[PDB]
Amino acid sequence: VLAPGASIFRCRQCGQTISRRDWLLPMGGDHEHVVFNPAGMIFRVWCFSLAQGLRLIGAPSGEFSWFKGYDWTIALCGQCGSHLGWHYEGGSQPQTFFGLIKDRLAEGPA
Ligand SMILES: O=C1CC[C@H](N2C(=O)c3ccccc3C2=O)C(=O)N1
Ligand SMILES: N[C@@H](CC(=O)O)C(=O)O
Ligand SMILES: [Zn+2]
Repeated sequence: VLAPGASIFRCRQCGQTISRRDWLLPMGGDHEHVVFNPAGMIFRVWCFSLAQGLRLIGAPSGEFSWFKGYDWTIALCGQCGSHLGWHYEGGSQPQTFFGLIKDRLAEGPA
């Protein structure tokens, strides 16, 4: 389409470019996964094949992973440090992907 407005995802706090709607990834048949951590926090996680602009912190862990076969690392906004989600690795088809917290991103034109 011409002049799309639902094209890219930026960090909600600072505007860093993070991902693209084209890169949404339907893990287990859905790009959206509603999940909770051990602290009881609920996240609406959108899975993306690719992302940029993040800083991945520490070494991977399999503990409490929401995605069978994958280990996670915390993904912060590389610009402002906002916690945007997790990077997943060590699994199969795909080996890696990103799970980003939908309400911590702003969607907009390319
Ligand atoms: O797949 C994941 C990513 C990490 C996530 N997670 C959290 O968000 C968290 C907060 C506090 C203590 C421990 C955890 C943890 O494993 C979680 O529970 N599963
Ligand atoms: N979508 C932008 C690229 C960006 O802002 O990251 C452009 O077409 O110039
Ligand atoms: Zn940011």
